[PDB]
Amino acid sequence: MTEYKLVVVGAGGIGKSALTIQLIQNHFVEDSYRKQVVIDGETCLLDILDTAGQEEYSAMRDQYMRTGEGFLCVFAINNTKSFEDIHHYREQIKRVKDSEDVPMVLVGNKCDLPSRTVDTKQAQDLARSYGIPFIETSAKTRQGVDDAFYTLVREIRKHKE
Ligand SMILES: Nc1nc2c(ncn2[C@@H]2O[C@H](COP(=O)(O)OP(=O)(O)O)[C@@H](O)[C@H]2O)c(=O)[nH]1
Repeated sequence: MTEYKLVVVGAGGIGKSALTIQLIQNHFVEDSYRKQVVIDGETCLLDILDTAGQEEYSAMRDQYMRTGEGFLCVFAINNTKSFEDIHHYREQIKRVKDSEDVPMVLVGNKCDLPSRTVDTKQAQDLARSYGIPFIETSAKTRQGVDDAFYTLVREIRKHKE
């Protein structure tokens, strides 16, 4: 069965770990988290890299990102800076994968909160500009979490063929 190495990138404190845990362990409270799932009727293995890789010095951080086959570009809907930083994380991913068409999904996390400084339309527009999907998620309530990772797998599959 096919394995998909997935990388979750974005500003600190936005729920990248919480999203991964919600997907793997189904609750909200070393190198990788692995989980077998059925996507589009096909059994596959998700290999989600631990985000501690984002703490590495630059050369080793590039190596960690070069390893991913698809990327969740995550921001939090109550964190303007994290949304601004999407641009900078997408440019880093393109540089390290040496490609302008990397499988990616834009994820707006913490949609359970009332404090929303980044509007849905802002994010939808950005994802349209990039030509990638946009998913709203809450790692707390689990809204959209499966949808986010499954959509990324579907994007990888289309990229292959
Ligand atoms: N309300 C809410 N809090 C969240 C959500 N996801 C993460 N958090 C909280 O945001 C903080 C940062 O989460 P964390 O997973 O460490 O972020 P990371 O630094 O991007 O890995 C923690 O206090 C989480 O409980 C979410 O969807 N909703």
